[PDB]
Amino acid sequence: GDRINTVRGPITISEAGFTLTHEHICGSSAGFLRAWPEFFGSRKALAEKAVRGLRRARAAGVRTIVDVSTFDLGRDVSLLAEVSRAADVHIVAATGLWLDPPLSMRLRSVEELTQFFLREIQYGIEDTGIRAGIIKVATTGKVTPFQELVLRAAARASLATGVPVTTHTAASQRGGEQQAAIFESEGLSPSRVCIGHSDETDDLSYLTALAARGYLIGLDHIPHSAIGLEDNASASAFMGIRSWQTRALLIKALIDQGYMKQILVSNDWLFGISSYVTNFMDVMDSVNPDGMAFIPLRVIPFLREKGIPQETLAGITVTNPARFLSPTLR
Amino acid sequence: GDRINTVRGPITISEAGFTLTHEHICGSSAGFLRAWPEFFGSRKALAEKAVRGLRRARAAGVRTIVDVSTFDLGRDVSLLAEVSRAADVHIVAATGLWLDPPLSMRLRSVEELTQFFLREIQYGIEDTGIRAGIIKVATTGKVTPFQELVLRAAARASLATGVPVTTHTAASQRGGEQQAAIFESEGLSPSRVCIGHSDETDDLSYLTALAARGYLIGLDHIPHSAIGLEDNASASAFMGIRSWQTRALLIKALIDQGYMKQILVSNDWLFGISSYVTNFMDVMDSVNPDGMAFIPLRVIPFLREKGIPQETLAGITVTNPARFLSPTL
Ligand SMILES: C[As](C)(=O)[O-]
Ligand SMILES: C[As](C)(=O)[O-]
Ligand SMILES: [Zn+2]
Ligand SMILES: [Zn+2]
Ligand SMILES: [Zn+2]
Ligand SMILES: [Zn+2]
Repeated sequence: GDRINTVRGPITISEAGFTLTHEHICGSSAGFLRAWPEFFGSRKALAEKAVRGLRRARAAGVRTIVDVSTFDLGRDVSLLAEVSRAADVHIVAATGLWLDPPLSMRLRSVEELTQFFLREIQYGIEDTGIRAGIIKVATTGKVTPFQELVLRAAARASLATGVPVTTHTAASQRGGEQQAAIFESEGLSPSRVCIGHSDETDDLSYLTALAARGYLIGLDHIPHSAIGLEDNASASAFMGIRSWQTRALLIKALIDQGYMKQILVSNDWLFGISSYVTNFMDVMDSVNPDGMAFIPLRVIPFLREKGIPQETLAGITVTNPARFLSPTLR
Repeated sequence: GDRINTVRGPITISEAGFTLTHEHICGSSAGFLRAWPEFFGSRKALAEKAVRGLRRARAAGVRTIVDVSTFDLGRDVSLLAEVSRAADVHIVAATGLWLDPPLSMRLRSVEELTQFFLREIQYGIEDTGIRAGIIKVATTGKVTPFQELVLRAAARASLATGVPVTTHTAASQRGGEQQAAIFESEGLSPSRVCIGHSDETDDLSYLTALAARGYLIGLDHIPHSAIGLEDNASASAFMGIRSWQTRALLIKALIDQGYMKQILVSNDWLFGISSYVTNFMDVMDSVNPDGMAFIPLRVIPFLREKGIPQETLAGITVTNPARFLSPTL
């Protein structure tokens, strides 16, 4: 229709504006923020940092972010709603499952997972009445049996509600190809789907092929370059040796192939992280001081210097997310 | 000290009475009860089932249960408080980690885990002000490197606060021997430690040796048995095919060996479970309609028929848990 669900309620599509389609307020685990807030210093501290971060993104032109933190990424929608009001930035919340599902999720059938996702979309998250506006899923190269169940549950929940699906992929392993095959076996329209972390490869033919089938290509790891850390056993597996300009030029390459309409760009940033090593957040902030403002402050100007016109950069950052997020059954 | 943290606040040891030492209101995962309460019908239905079940247990003489649900078993201490108050049964809450820690736990140092356990003990669980009176940990046969971190954190937390440590084990793999060695390397007295699920084995030499070192022995799976349900694979992989009377006779055994002061007895029951197959709660309730009342309604009289004196049984169900739960530094 004409309305997108956010943590503050429904908004009309024209209100979304410049939208970052793959972000996080906090990368954690289910129940963790509540049970151990001092891991982040304090809940208040984490919130205040996130509010400053969003206001900084807002002053760079960002109007909406999509928080693709799932249940098992320890999504706290109450936190999302708080920081959204204070920063005057729309936040779309996610259902789905990422890569750390607990036992109570891992043992569920595709039918039960479908019910969980649908409840979070149609009824609300926890007892908050806040509804998800996107379904997030994740696979590791060769899709596992449980992951296949997740993707099919996501497909079915999308098909009943018209909300889009967005994925975590290992692009180096061409992971989107198995994701796409599963989605298509369920009769899901590719234009409901973003294949994420896609800038983690130099294989353009892989990307272009997905695009040509109608998938959105999520180029969301541009500031995850991490230059110089090939000794750090934490910042050499996580992140690599590909410059942000190298990644960003994939955006240009896809535009030149005629697939500007299939491109989504983001940062995959956050303001706290507990799912990795202690103080990884300091590592990330040191390497990307712009945080969520990296896309509008660096990547957009870079693309302009490379001769990408304003109307195209507007289509990618405003029109493309809008079309993606608006619930549609085609 | 002679006071124990419960979910309704501190009680004196005298108040605990008949204490079921290894139980669960709900077996789940972190965040799960609050994200998907309809899995249990509703949160309300779950609380009311648990109030009914505890009330029957209270009728049968139980005054206190120990809920050894950790963070990663989806312990919702607000649920525990509600059902405790409504059934007027004491509940002691747990910190620690079970076998399903998430990345945010799995990636933590022993120093960090120590601080988390201390927080739930000294400050409170989440923002509730409810403090754990016990530390629950779990290993699987061979202790994993992360599981070793958890047990050392548990020991350090215990030595700082005096609260006891209860464990989950595979008695088939004599899991308690590995746990004990880790605990003792940290300087922890065995009198601060219960080795649980010890009734899954019939190896008395394993039990008595542990007992002789001063460890508490948790014979807590007594009502678990999938006899007549052998063609249901999920039932006999979770409950086994050993009679409850056989499990119970292990209690007599340790008494006869002179070890009554080391026995703790329980049902390891619960009123909802999401951390196993769907509708498994109905299979459990089918096997044991008595729920947490199985121990005082069936087991305790069974032991008296086999000639065990009343005072010894009272020492096991009252005195031993009191001594165990009392913060002893
Ligand atoms: C929260 As992530 C680093 O798996 O996109
Ligand atoms: C939570 As259990 C059934 O492993 O004691
Ligand atoms: Zn991801
Ligand atoms: Zn992400
Ligand atoms: Zn157990
Ligand atoms: Zn248990």
